[PDB]
Amino acid sequence: SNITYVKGNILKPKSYARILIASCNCNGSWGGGIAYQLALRYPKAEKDYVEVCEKYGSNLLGKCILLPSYENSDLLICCLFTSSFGGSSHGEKQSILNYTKLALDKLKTFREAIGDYLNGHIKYPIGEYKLEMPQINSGIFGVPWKETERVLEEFSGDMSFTVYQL
Ligand SMILES: Nc1ncnc2c1ncn2[C@@H]1O[C@H](COP(=O)(O)OP(=O)(O)OC[C@H]2O[C@@H](O)[C@H](O)[C@@H]2O)[C@@H](O)[C@H]1O
Repeated sequence: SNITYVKGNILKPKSYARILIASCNCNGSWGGGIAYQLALRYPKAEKDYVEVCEKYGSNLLGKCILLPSYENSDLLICCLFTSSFGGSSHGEKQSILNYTKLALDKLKTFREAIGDYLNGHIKYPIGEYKLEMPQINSGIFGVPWKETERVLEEFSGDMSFTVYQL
């Protein structure tokens, strides 16, 4: 309903401004999967993510932070902090799903009005960015996509997402 599915790689450039939403661990490790791709392409955004993880660590769970990509003023990154650790040590499915909802709720709040690193780098009003994501939680975090999709659909009327499927 509020989700629009598209086929392809989310990192292929888009002419419109957007926020790339990615589910993250709190341990400062963009180590694998799509996070690693973000670390290679946007290393200054990675440095911000590591800095926040080092300052607050696992107390970030259920929050999100918005980061400039730095390389493209039409691209921001939204980290959803949904697991203390990445890889095999990631959290249990229900924990990740609850943190995914709470973090998406901070994003919705911020768009209606998390943004410390956007100072001086935000090109447009934060509401003008389209919300896009891969199938978050369904790779390294092991959560069936249908269960995340329901979480997304709870924000019907408040937020719309474009979800990329390879
Ligand atoms: N450019 C890409 N474009 C579109 N979809 C992609 C892309 N890369 C991966 N995907 C899809 O998105 C799914 C989720 O990617 P993951 O990186 O495995 O993310 P997630 O399941 O949310 O686990 C997050 C964990 O892994 C790291 O990304 C992060 O550090 C965190 O610890 C993958 O299974 C994959 O199918």
